[PDB]
Parts: sequence; C-alpha cells; structure tokens
Amino acid sequence: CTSILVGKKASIDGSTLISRNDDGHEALDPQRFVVVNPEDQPRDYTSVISKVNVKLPDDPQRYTSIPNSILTNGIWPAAGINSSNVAMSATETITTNSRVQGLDPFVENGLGEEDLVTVVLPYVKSAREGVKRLGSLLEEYGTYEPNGISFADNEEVWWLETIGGHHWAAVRIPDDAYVVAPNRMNIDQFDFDSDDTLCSSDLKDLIDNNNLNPDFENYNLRHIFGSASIKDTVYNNPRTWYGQKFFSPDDTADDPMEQDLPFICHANRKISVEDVKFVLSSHFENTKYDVYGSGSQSDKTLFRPIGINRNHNVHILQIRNNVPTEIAGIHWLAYGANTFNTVVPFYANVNDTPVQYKNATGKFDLNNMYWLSCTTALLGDTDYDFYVDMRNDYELDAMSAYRKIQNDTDADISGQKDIEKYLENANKKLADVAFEKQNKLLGDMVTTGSNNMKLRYNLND
Amino acid sequence: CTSILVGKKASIDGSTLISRNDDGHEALDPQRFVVVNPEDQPRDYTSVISKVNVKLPDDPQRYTSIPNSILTNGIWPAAGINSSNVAMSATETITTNSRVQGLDPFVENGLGEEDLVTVVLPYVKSAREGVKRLGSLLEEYGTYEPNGISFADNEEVWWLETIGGHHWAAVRIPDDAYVVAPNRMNIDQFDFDSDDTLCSSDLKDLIDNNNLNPDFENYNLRHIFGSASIKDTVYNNPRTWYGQKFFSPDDTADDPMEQDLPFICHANRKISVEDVKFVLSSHFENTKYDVYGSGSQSDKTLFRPIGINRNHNVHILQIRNNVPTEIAGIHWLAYGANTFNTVVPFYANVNDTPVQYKNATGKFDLNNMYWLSCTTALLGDTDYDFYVDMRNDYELDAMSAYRKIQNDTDADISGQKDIEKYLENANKKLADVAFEKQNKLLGDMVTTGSNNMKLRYNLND
Amino acid sequence: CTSILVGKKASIDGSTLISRNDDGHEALDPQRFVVVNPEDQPRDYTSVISKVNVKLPDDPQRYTSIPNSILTNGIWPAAGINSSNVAMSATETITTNSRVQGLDPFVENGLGEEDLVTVVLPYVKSAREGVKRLGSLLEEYGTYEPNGISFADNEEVWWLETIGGHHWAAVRIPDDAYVVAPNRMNIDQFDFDSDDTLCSSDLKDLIDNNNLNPDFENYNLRHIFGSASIKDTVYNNPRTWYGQKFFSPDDTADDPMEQDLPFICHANRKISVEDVKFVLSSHFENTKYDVYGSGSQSDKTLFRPIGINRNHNVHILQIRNNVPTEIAGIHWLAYGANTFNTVVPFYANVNDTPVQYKNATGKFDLNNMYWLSCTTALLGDTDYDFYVDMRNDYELDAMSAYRKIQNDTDADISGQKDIEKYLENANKKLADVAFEKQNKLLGDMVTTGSNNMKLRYNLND
Amino acid sequence: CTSILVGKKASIDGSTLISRNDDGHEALDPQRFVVVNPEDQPRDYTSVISKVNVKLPDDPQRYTSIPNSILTNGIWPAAGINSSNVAMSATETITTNSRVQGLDPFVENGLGEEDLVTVVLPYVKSAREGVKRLGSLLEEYGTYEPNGISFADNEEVWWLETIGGHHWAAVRIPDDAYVVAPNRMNIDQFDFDSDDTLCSSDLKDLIDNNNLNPDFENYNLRHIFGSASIKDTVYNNPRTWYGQKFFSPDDTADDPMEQDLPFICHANRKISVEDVKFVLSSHFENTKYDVYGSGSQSDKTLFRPIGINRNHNVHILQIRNNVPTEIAGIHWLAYGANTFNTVVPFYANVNDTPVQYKNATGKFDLNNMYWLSCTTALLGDTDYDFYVDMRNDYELDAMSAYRKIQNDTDADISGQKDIEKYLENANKKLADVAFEKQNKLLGDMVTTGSNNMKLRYNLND
Repeated sequence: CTSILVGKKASIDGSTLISRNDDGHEALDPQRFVVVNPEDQPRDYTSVISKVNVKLPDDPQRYTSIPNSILTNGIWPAAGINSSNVAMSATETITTNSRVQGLDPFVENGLGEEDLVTVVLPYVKSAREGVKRLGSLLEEYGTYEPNGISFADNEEVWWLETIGGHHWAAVRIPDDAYVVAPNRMNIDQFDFDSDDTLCSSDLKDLIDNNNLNPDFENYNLRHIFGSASIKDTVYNNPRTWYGQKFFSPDDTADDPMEQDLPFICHANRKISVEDVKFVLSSHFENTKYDVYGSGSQSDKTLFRPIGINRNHNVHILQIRNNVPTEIAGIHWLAYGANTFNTVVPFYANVNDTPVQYKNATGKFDLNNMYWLSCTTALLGDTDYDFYVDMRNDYELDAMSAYRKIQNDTDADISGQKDIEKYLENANKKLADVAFEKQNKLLGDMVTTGSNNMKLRYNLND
Repeated sequence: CTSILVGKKASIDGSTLISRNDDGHEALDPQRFVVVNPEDQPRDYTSVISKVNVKLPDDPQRYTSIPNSILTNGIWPAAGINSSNVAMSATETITTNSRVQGLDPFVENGLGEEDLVTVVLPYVKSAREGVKRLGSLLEEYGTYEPNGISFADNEEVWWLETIGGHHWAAVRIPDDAYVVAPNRMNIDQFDFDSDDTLCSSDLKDLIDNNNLNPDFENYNLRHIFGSASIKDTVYNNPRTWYGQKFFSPDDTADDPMEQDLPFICHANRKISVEDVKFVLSSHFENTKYDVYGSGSQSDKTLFRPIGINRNHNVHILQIRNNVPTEIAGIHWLAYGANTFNTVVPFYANVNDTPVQYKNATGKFDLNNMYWLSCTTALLGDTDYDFYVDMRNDYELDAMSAYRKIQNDTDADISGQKDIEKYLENANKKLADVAFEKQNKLLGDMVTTGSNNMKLRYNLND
Repeated sequence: CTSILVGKKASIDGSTLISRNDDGHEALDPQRFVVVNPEDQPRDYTSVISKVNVKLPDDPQRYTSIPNSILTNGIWPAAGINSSNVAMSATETITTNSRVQGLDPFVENGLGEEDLVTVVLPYVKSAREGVKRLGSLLEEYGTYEPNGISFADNEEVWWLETIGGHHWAAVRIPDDAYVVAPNRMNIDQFDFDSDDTLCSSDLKDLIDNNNLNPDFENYNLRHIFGSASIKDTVYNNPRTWYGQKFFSPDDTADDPMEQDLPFICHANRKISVEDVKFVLSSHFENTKYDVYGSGSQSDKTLFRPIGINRNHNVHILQIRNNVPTEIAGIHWLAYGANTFNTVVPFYANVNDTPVQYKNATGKFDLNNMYWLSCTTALLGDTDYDFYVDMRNDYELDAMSAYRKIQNDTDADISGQKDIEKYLENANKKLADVAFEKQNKLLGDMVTTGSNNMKLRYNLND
Repeated sequence: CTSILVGKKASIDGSTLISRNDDGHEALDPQRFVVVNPEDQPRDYTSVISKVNVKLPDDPQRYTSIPNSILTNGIWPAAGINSSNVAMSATETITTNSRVQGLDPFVENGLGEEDLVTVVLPYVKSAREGVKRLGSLLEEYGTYEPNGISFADNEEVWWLETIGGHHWAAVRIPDDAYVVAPNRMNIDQFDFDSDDTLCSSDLKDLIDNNNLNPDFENYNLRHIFGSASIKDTVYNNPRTWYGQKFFSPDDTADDPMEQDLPFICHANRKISVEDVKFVLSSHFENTKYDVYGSGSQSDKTLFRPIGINRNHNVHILQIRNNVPTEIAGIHWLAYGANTFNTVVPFYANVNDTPVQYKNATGKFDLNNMYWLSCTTALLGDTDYDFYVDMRNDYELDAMSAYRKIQNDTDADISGQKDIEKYLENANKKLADVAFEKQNKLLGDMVTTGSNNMKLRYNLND
C-alpha cells in the first residue's frame, strides 16, 4: 500500500484528504463499494482470520466502505466516511523490529486490517476520537499485524501506527503539511509533551526501561520501533522519495534509497485531488527506475512502484469545507491498477451505491467497473507507450466530466427535501459516465491495438 | 505546432515578428497561399466542424491567408496580414485542466482553429483590437478547443490563450522580449491590472471564488488553468528549452524537461528572420535528443522536435518599421517539413498570389511548391547526414536571392503608380526563384543519392 | 583550409609566421613549387574560372608560389614570398550570411582564390600595402568567394576577410599574439578608428544604415557578416578550439563547439615552426574526436580534422629578423596529408626551385615529392597506430637534418658573391635530404607493414 | 627504462638510492652480475657499436656491473658500485628536439649506453666527480644517444642528461626529495649558478644565442632541449604520474598525460626499498590503464607500463649511512619482468658474485636466475589474477628472508678479518635463498596452473 495525507491548509480547496492504494497479495481480488446502514452493522463482531470477538456499541453510524466481494478471509472494508463526516483508512502495512517484538509480541487472536474500519469508524465523531478508540481496541484486544491507519474530519488529519501486539502512537498532521507513506514505519521525531501527539500511556517507559532507543538524544519512533533495512531501500523509501520530489522538489535530494526522509513535509504549492491520484498512480516516471521507461532491465525492476498490478482499489477520502455538511464528505474511488483508471468523486451521504461499483462478484463481468478497469490496465501494460496518449486524454476528459457533475450538484443542494435521494442520483450520473468513459477507452485501445498486433500482415497500398 | 514571437526592440531590424509552424495530424495536407479580397469574404459564416454560425460585419479588410486545399474540414486559414498591417496566427493548441473544464466546459458548437483568422483578422486595425475582438467572440460563441493565438502590428505583439469554453487572457510581449511557445499553456505570472494584460472581466473572480489557485502567493495562469504533466516534459518543454538555449544561453539551464521555464524572455542579441526559421526547423541539433544525431534509439525519439514531418506550412509574419506602410507587411512562407525548405518574404500588400504557392490541389504535382517541398524533405529524411551539406548551401543561396529581390524592390517603391501590381511582380520573382532553387536542390539530392543507392554494384575502376 | 598566424614577439625566434593548409575538394591534386621571375609574370591577366581580366603593373617582383600542376582551373598559386620579403597566403574559404549577400552579392566575373596571389603579391613592398592593394582590387573587380587572406613582412602580420562581392576588413595581429583560423569568418570585435585596422571606407555605414548589427553594443564583424551555424560547430570551431587548447591551455575551455572563441590569442609560451606544423597536422589527438583514436564511430567522425587527406600543400611563410635580409624569407613547404610529411625550410631568395618539388605532373611518379608524400600518408592511414612510431622518428630525424643545413647555410652567408646560387644549392641539399628521408620512411613502412599483411600464414619457429 | 632516485633524507633509513629498470628492445636478453676487478679493466677501450676508442687511466677501481651475456653489441654493464662506494646507472634513454640537434648533432663514433659505466665509474671517488668525468668525456668523444644517467655516494644523488652530441646538464637531487623518470627529458627549472647544478660551460650561451628558449621567463631545460609530444602522453608521462601519485598523492592531480609534472618531488613519507621496487614493478594497478585489470581493451593497452616483459634487469643501488663503509654499498638486483621477481640485497664489497646470478649464457638454463625469473613472469602473465596471490606471498616471504640475512650479516661485521670472503658468503646465502624461493614459486604456479589447464576434463566426484 501507499498512503498520502493532506492537511486542510495544504489542499487547493481547504479540504482534508486521506488516501491509500489498497494493494493485496494477488493481482486481482474483486472489490465492492458499499454503504453499511446502521441496521446491518454487527453488534457482536467476530473476525474470520483471527476469530477475535468484539462487542460493539448499539448506536453505529452509517458509513461508506470497500468490502471484498469474496468473503473467504472476512470483510476487509478498507476505508470509508461516516455520517459525522469522519474518514478512516486502514491499513498501511508497516514494519517493526525484533527488540520491540521480543517485549510485546503479536497477538494471534487480535485485531487486523480485516477488521479495523468496521470496529472503529461507525462509533466516532472526530478524527481524534477515531485515534483514541483504535488505540483502546489495540490495548484491549491486541493485534497480529504492524499497521498504519489514517483518520480525518473537516479540521484534522491523524496518522496512527501500531507497535507490537498492543502499543501504538499517533500524530496530528499539521494543517499546512502532507505525508507520503509506504510499507515502512513512518513516524519520526516524536514529542511526548505535544498536544498534537497521542500514544500508549506506557510507551515512553517501554522505551526508556528496556534500552530500546538507539539515539543519543530525543525520540524517533521509527528508529526505535521500526526498520531501516536493505529491503526498505528498494521497497519503501523510493516511493516516499518520488512523492516528496513531486511535492517538495527543492527540499528533496536525489537519493531514492534515503532512510531518513522526513515524515511530515511541506509542499511548494497547494495539493489537488488530481495531484494525489498522480502520485498514487506513479511508476517513477522520468527516472531510470520506471518499468515502462528507458532504463536497464535491472534498474527498471529495482524499485516497487506506487501504481501497481495489485492496486485493488484506490480511495481518496475528502472532507470539504467549502460546502454545507450534507455534501462535505466525498469518497473518491477507483479499481484496478491505477495506470488506466480515474477516481470518481462519490458523495458519501447516501444510503446505497451505484450498480457498476457495488456489484462485483467472483465471476468475470465487464459490465462491472472492477473487472473492466483491471482489463484496461492489463492491456495498457502490454505496450504502455502505445496506449499512454489515449490514457492521458481519457483522464482529462473523465475528470472534467466528474467535476462538472459535482459542480452542478453542489450548486443546487439548497432546498433539496430528500438529500440522500438527490445525491444517489448524482452518484448514479457519476458512475454512469465513469463506466461509459472507461469502456470507450478500452474500446479505443482494442481498436488501435488490434491494428498493431504481432499476428498481422498488411499490404501497404 | 510551435510559435515564436519577437517584439520590435528585440528584432534585428526593428520589425515585429509572429510565427508558427502549422502542424497537423497527418504528415501531408496540401496548403495554398491565398489573398481573400473583401468581395470573397463571407458575411454569414458557418463552420464545418462545429456548425457555429457567425454573422460578420459588411466591411472586411483584404488579408493574406494559408487555407487548406482540401476543404473537407473547413477553410483552416492559419495566419495572415490584413490591409491595416495587422498580423494574426491561429492557433497553437495548448493545454487545460479538469478543474477549470468542470466550471466552463468546451462548447460543442463553438469556434475553433478552423475559424479564428477568418472571423477576426478582417475586422481589426490593431493587434490589441484583434485580442479584444477574439475575446468577445469567445464570450459570444464559445470554443471547443484550448488555443493560443498571436497578434501583431508595427508597434505591439500580443499572445492570447483561451481558457475553458468562454474565458481568455492575453499578454503584451515587451518590446525587447521574445517568446517560444509549444503545445502547452504558456502565460505564467499575471497582473490583472497591468497595461500589458487583457482578460475575461470575471477571470480573477473565477479563480478566487472556486479555489482554482494552487499557489500560496500571486497568480500564474498556466499553474491555475494549464498543465504540468509528464507528457509536457517530452512533448512541450524541450521545444521551449531548445529555443531559449539558442536565444538566451546564459539564462537557461540544462534540463529540457523543466516545467517552469519563463514565458517572456530576453535574448543576448537581436533576432533575425533567419534565427526564427532556424529554431522553427530544429530537431535538438547537437544534443542526444536529435533524431538525426548520435544518441541512443530511446533518447533520439524521446522528444517531439520542432521541425517535423507534419509541418504543413511555416509562416513568419513581419510588420516592418524601416519602410513605407505599403511595403511594411511581409508574409514569410514555406511548406512541408522545415528541414528542407526556405521561407520566402512575400509582400502582403497584393491582390493575388504566385501560382506555385497558390494552386496546390489534392493531386500530386511537383510543379507546386507544397508537393515539391514535401518530396524534398522526405528524401532528405532517408539520409540526413548525406544530404545536409546540399541543404545548407541551398538555404544560404536561396535566402540571399530573396533578400536581394526584397532590397531591390524596397529601394524602388517611391513613385510606383500601381503598388499592388509592382509587388505582385516582386512576389512572382520571389516564387519563381524559390521554385527554381527548390527544384535544383531536389535534383542535386536525386543525382548524388542515386549514386549511393542500396541497389548498386560498381566496378571500382 | 586551416590557417595559423604568429606575430613577431610571439615566435620563438622573433620571426613573423603566416601559414595555411591548402585543402582542396578532391583528395589528390598535384602541386608544384615555382619561382615566378618578372619576365614570366603576366601584364594582361585573365582568369580561367571567372574570365576576369586584370591589367597588371609592368614592374612585378620575383616571388615564390605553389601552382597546380594541372591548369584546367587556372594557376592557383596559393602562397609565396616576394623579393621585398613580403609573404601572402590566399585563401582560407570563410563564411558569410544572407543579410549581407542580399546587399552586396558575389560578382560572377570577379576575382577568386585562383587569382589572388598572382595579382597582389608581386606589386607590394609591405604587408599593409598588400592589404590595401587587395582591398582596392575587390572594389574594382569584385569577388565570387568568401575568403580570408594573410599578409606578413618582418614587422607586421595582417588578416583580411572579404565580405560580399566588394567589401572587406583587415586586422593587424598584435606582435605578441597568434591566430588559428578555420573555414569560418574570424574577425570579431572591431575598432574602426584603430591604426591596427583597415576596411572598406563605407563599411560602418553599410552596417549602421541597413540594420546588419545583431549586437546591442559595439561591432563584432563575424557576428555581423559571418556565420554561427550548426555546421560551424563541427566543421570549424573544433579546429580553432584544438589549436587554442594547445597554445593557450589555461585560457581555453573544454567545448570544441564554442561559437565565440577569440580571434586574437596569447599563448603561454613562444611559438616554433614545429608547433605550427603540429597543429596543422592534427586530428584531435587525445580526445574522443580523433579518427585514429579510441572513440565511438560517431565521435571519431563528428569533426573535420586539421591534418586531412586533402591537404594538397602546407606552407609556413616565415620572415626572419635574426639574419641578413637576403636569407630572411623562408618558404616552408610540404605536400599531401600532413600526418606523414615534414615541412622543409626553403630559402625564398632564389630564382628556381628544387626538381623533386617543382616537377609534379598528372602522371603518377614516386620520384616526385608530391606523389611520394601522398602515397606515404595513405599507407599510414591504413594502420596509424602501427606506423606512428616510424612516423615520429622520421619527423625528428628529418627536421634535425633540415635545421643543420639551415644553420650551416646561415653561418656562411657573409661574403657570398652569388647569393641566389648559394641559396639554390642549399635548397637542393634540403630537397635531396627530404626526399631521401621520405623515401626511407615509406620503405620502412612497407617492409614492416608487409610482415603484418592479412594475406599471411607464418610458422612460429 | 624507468628510474627512481631518492635523497638521503628522503629514504626510510638515511641511505641514498638510485635505481633503474634496464629495459631492452627484445623481451629476453640474458644478464650477468659481475665484479670487474682492476686487472680485468681495459686501458685501451674500443666499443662495438660506434667503434669509439678511449684511452683509460691505469688505476681503475673495482666495481660491480650487470653486463650482457651475449656480447654481440658490446658489454652493456648498465650499473654498479665502485670501491669508493660511488654508484652509477647508465642509461635512461630520454628525448631531444630538432632545434638543438640542428646545432649539435649526434656523433656517430661517439659514446653510448654500451660504454658509459665502463669508462666513468672505475675512475671517480664521488657522485660529483662522476658527473664531471662524464661531462668531460661527452665533450671529448661525443655521443650518439639522448641519455639520462644517475650517480650517488653516501651524501649526494645526481641526475645528468645529455643534450645533442656534446652538451649536458646535471642536477643534484635535494636530500629530502625523490625523482621518477621515464624515457623523456626530465630536468625542468634550472639555475646555472647553483652548487646543486653542473653543465656544459657554454650551455646558457647555446640557449640564449640561438633562440632555443620557448619560455617568456627563466630556463626550463626540458622545455628548451626536450620534448612534450603526443607520444610522451602515453609512453612517458603516465609512468611519472603513477609514481608521483604513489609517493605524493595529495600533491598530484589526476591527469596521467600531464606534460609538466615536476622533476623534483617531496613524498608524504620516507621511502623504502620495497616502495621503490613496487613502483618499478607497476602496471597502473587500480586504474583502467592496468593491462591485467578491468578496463577496456583500448584503455588497458594505451600506456606503457613500468613493470614490463622486457625488464632485463632491475637494480637499486643503495649507499647506506647506518653502517660502516665496508658494508655501505648494496647492489640490489633482479632479472626478468618485475611482476614475478624480488630484488636481492647483494653486498657490493666483494671480488666475485654468486653463480646463479653470474653465469647466464645464451643457452636456456633454469638453474640460472635470469632464465628462471623470465619463465616465472611469462607464466604469471598468462593468468595474472590466478597467480597473483602466490606472487604476493612469495614477495613477503623472500624479502623477509633477505632482510634477516642482511641484518645478521650487518650485526656481525666487526672484526671480520677477510671482508670479501665474509660478504661473498653472505651473498651466496642470499642468492641460494632467492633461487630456492623463486623455484618454489614457479613450482606452486605450475602445480596450481596445471589444475586449471584448458586441456582438462574432470569427473567432479
């Protein structure tokens, strides 16, 4: 996974943004876009992987989610926005080390990424409440994974990292800052006296009493609890670097392998949703590390890209401030490898979701946006330079169309007597256009690509 | 397309220059050099592509133009000079983005490059009037394309860029400055209240009220309304870079991909017509990005060149100041890929145009300069290093001959009782010499090239 | 051609030097060393190429010359020294541009390189007079070529460049300076009012009144009248660069393509004849641009070398100051590609020339130094690294022998009752040794080279 | 040849050192180690090559020498130490130029390297006397070669260079300095009145009166009398550079081709015999110019190495100051390519020499150290990286053994009643150990190498 966080003074529109590529192990695994209404939310939750049992409050809020179609390993809701306009994305798999694992081992029947959104998001009314509730659950039930989790509301953005079986720490991202986070523990310098941090009450004592701190001065949490491995230099650090080079070119050096890139960054400009999707779709464009580029075979395959075949979904959760609260929450969503899709700005304030995004099953169905998007990206991968111009045209054309619908819908929000019905209609329009444009792109690729098949022999007359 | 603009204090002769390569989608598409006399100008205009219907004034001025021979997609006049010695070239396709397109979408039945010179140039008496008329027409009819348009008179040079379906902005190029503009939105730092700018009356409000501005301070129009894409780094920015490296070597760094190259520039010397034609004919000579050069296959094909197979026409519109107004307007013109042609300084103050430049049809005819020039450039492309010395000799020889004719014609202008007839004779002499030299060049290439054919076997005795 | 000029305070011996490689279009074209006595000089001269007719004074001075053996295109005397010890070399083909050619075109029945030494050198008694006579002849008869011409006497060295059909400019080289000049216009910064310059009386007015000056300040003649082309960067500038790198290493940068290398230079040491011959024989040794070196095929062939297959003759004209005037004039001479020859210091104060240097015809004859030298260089070219050690040995051995003869001849000059006969005998001794050593070199190359033929099979016992 | 000189304050032990690789034309040419006793020294000397006849004094001193086994071209004694503990090595072939050769040509019946040690060393009692005697003989008899000659006693080290047929100059090396000298004239800045210089009485007049000095100020003898050729950049300068990079790394730049490397140098540490042998055995290790290294074929063969197949002998002549004079003179000696031998510290104060070093003939005999060493080095050359570890072990083991014998012999010197018999016994022990270790090395190489022959097929069981 790759995550990007943006504070409300750092965005182009004064919104908060939290985002993640939901990358799995297998390339394909069908995803659904689903609103969980309170009557359908469990009060007695049991996980599939760990068999953890959690009793949940009887007053859950409605929330958007991105559950797996195939439920063999549980729900895996990934991310969503609740009716208090709180956003949450879980998880970014991060790293740990043997010194802390030796003191606080993973808990086999604890919580995992399978579970976190389901057991946290419906029950909180701010990003800080989300952090605190998740922290409480980790302390009580434990976890069997090293994870990073983002929270946001219209004011604040937070990043929480889990540490061993029960511990955790979290930082409020400054309003004017952004973060790019790969699969490596991220939190660096950490102030135990700050109003902008939270952690296990015993965290400082854990560090101090067990000689966990490698540094002569101060506390850097990933130095203490995380990794700085050789694998980090190729799997993780280059992703951070490329994102920081894009947003902070004059503050970022030219070593993608750097182990101490800052966590919190300040861009040279305000950040758009388009900017976030670009980085989340990237493959080190204009460097020798681009698998579609001009580098040697070894350089082209050295680094894990951000856009990747096993992007199952990408979500950008936006809580806007330039609008009434009933349209503030936007669950931007796309499926499949991010090179050939576009995120669609779905209104989160709805009771149901569009058919092309809700209805994927294990059966291949090109009327569904998961399967259609995956198919497009695979074809594109076979000859990227041949298809990229069509791709670029499609991106501009589709995003323009989404924004027109959003602008029109926003403009007429006043006086609507059935808001959810009004916004469900807007989301249907968005999904319809997204499907039509995705389908037209694949058709254009198939038509032009077929002219360029190996199995051809033309008379040039 | 690629455009170059030169202010009156920046030129070697105190003239204004606006120029463009008229690049199309197909490599070949026959062009004509045509004077549209007032009786030939429509009063009720309807386009072919969009079916926009524009009622035009009943007092059009005579103007030069470069219409397509084949009228399937409309007239496509490209550029010309009117009898008020105002020059116009339309268009340079530029870029846009989804945020502004979402607010002011393209207008399907609006104006396009097909139309602009025809509906603007005949009705204005200054460059500034051209800007204002085009602006009004965009507001009245809309547009379906993102375009850059140049205007000039003997005093001023202006660049207008269209923004969404109806908006626009324009900058007066400083007298001592030049611009190199590729297919990317160009206007950068922008003062709405400056004497040197014009724009939509609502442009600043559009930006401010809709959070379009990505920058912390000030207004940069291409930051706001344009693109800074990966495709820009290979398709657009290197052309700007190569031109600025040629004119401003000590003010230009060594990164062709740079996204924030200046719009307005100041050269280290005064600029000649020969200089402009060189840059408009270039292919990154003496860099690894030259397709005819020594670089790797990937480097050689990485960047879009300026001289290119689909140069349909190249024009340099010159309004001179060292001469009586009746010979101030010069419509420099050539056809086909710019590597093997020369621009000819046609006097614009004429009622008709020379046969070798006027009469191209869809039938291949090597007596016509469009077909002859394309044929020369194609053969030259097959072995550039073999033919370039003949090419270079021809360029000097031809340009010298044109300048002799111009100097002689200028010198005898006083007392001429029929100016148009006098200048038509001069243009006939220019076209006759241009044809003879183009033909001699092709002949020399065919004669020498035939000696070097693959299908050969010589006894070396 | 490549020319090198050295002022009297810049040479190791206080002499003036002017030199040139006389490079033709065809590789071989037999040359002769000939003294033209007054009775054999035309009074009614007509050229072969242009049919120009020039009435000449009835009092010509004796002069050395290097006429073509084959007179199909006229005499082509190249260079010589007259009995006033004035030296002249004509010409170095230079460049021009279309702006000046349009104002002052070439004159088809004008003077050319075929003619210049013949119509100027016999009639002047100083280098400055040479400049003025040539300037006057250009005004009276015109020219059909762009040319650079060197003049020298025991005090001064001048460089004249022709500009269009009739104009010209000339610079006196500072005493302590040198110049390296390729086939490109050379004169840069120019002070019209200096005693060190001469030019067309209307030159400044031509520039000022016709907007020829591209620079914001001052007058740079090659900026105004010459070229700075892409071809210059590979054909011309690297030769200037290599020479300046050799003489002025600490004042010369590392870009061979530089368009604004200085005209007038100051070396870090005094300059010898051996030095001049080295540069005139060079092929970018110890750079990737050496065709005999280690660079890529494209780098090895990118630049025009100074030593080259079409070196027809090389001459270094020396006017000495450490000796009586009767032995001051030395016409150093060699034939064929400069890689495998040596210049021989012939006394110019003679009435006839040595047979091996005088008698080349169109019939191949290895008893003649032209054909023998060409043959040696061709064989050497086939495996330069294999033959270069023999070459280097030969150069030292031959030059040592010439200097011994010169030293002995100089030492015994006092009291000689027939100076011309005494010096003719010395020249015969010089030519005899030159032939013997050239022949011995070729013999050694043939003997050793034959051992290394492809057509071989040896038993290694 | 390559020579290294070390002043008495520059050595690790306070000795003087002069050294040279005696490199011939053919790879192999058997050498002998011979003491010439006074009764066997000619009084009427005639050379073989030049047939020069020299009457010599009737009181020659005993001296060591390294004559050729095959006397076809004369004795060629190379180097030795006389009974006054004066050392001499002749010669290092150097360079010259045509300007001085033209004034003072080689003398065909003069002295050469064949002769010099024989006619100088037996007759002088100091290094300075050696210099003066050689200078006198050059004036009396002349020379037919350009040569450098080293002299030393326990106080001083001198370098003499011959100039033309009769001239010469010499510099006393500063006590704290070293020199590395290749086959190029070496003496640079030169003070005619220093007590540290000696030269031809007319040398300054020769320079001044004949304009031989190329420099604006001062006298640099190799600028005046030597070469700075292209061949120097590959044959000579890189050897100087590599030695200076080794001894003076922080005072030496990174251009091996540099023409003005200093003659006199100052190392960053004191210099050992082991250090000198390393440089004299080197082949640009750890650079791309190492023929046994990782460079391209052209880079690996571009420079002449110091250790080389035609090292016939290497000698390091040491006059010690830490011991009584009767054991001060050490004639370090080895044979064959220096990559696979070790220098042995023979005491010079002896009447005869060890059989393994004295008795080589033209018949191949592996009981002799010349043939055994050559054989070892050839085998080593066939796979250097395979044999180099055995080579390195052998060098340490052998040098350790020699030093033990030297230390024991030095310690027991007092009271030895027959000094020559005592030191001849020591030299026998040294030669015996040297042979045994050289033989063991070759045996180990043959044994391990045989396992790695191409002509093999092993069952891997």
